[PDB]
Amino acid sequence: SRFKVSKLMAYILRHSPWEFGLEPDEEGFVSIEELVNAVRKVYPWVTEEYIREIVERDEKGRYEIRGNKIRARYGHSYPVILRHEEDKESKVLYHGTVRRNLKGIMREGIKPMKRQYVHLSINYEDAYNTGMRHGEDVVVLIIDAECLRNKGYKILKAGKKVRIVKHVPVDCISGIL
Ligand SMILES: [Cl-]
Ligand SMILES: [Cl-]
Repeated sequence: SRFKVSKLMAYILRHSPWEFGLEPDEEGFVSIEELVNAVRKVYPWVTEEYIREIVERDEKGRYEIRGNKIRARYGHSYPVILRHEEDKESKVLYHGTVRRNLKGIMREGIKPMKRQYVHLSINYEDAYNTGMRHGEDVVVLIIDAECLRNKGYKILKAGKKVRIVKHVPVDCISGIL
């Protein structure tokens, strides 16, 4: 199914490409042809056309293809530089987290998890679902995006609904829930 195959591509492209004989470039890209061969190690009926279709109809925009290269657009557990086009338009963004993080955040702003990017959402609902990954007691931080831009931070369009930024100073957090 597209769900199973996409789950496997997400794992390969974000977390364990070398286990499959793939070597991503600095931007997280691998050969889509080698990705097909890798995926076929698990799902032998997968075609390059199928993976291109998964990318095209992925509801979150998780993936990006350029010529023969394919990457996950965000969520990597290894070093990548992501030169996504800038979100210049959003005025308020959202960050899902858990209540016990508030103390730390109120001290030092939102810092990345070594990832070098903080994940924000354009929608409260998706920020909430994202925060639910780290526990049940979820709070959603309202983020002033103009405040971020004024301080010099560039907000990038990582996915259809995901936005990434280097850091969120306390000053730019305007509300909770
Ligand atoms: Cl393997
Ligand atoms: Cl990321």
